Amino acid sequence: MDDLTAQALKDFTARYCDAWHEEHKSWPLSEELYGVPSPCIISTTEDAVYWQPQPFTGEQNVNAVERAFDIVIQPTIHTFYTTQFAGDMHAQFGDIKLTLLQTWSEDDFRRVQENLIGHLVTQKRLKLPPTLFIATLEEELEVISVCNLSGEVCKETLGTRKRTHLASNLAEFLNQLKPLL
Repeated sequence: MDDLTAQALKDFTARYCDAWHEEHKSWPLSEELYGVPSPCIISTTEDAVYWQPQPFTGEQNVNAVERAFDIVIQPTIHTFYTTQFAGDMHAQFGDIKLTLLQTWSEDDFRRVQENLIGHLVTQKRLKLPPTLFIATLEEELEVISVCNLSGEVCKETLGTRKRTHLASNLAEFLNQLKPLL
């Protein structure tokens, strides 16, 4: 019972927190998550919350997405969003700067799946290769996702057929990520 993908995520999360400790002598501090409840919240300032990863509670799968949409979602994506509760984390893959998305709480988990569903419906409408996003970029319509056909991590432009290979699988991608402060 060793999910190496969940472990790759925990390892990166651990490196992220270490970077925050080394550079700011603290846990991650997020102004963006201020106002949204979560088990991860340690303490709050006038406009931000300090947070730490926490155990994930609830069903550990995104079957709500498979229920709402005719699709068999890669196991690694089920794992990616249900391994822990955590805030978003900034990272770098090679020269690519990104924000790794996560599940903040049970309520946010419902939102996460709603967004994944809207996303798949859009791709079906345009007959585009189905993907499940895991990170955002600065380019407005550019995201990093797990290409559902093979499980590879790809960089895509929403609304287009364009995909570019980044990693063989989610675990590989996560093990290559460097924290970004």
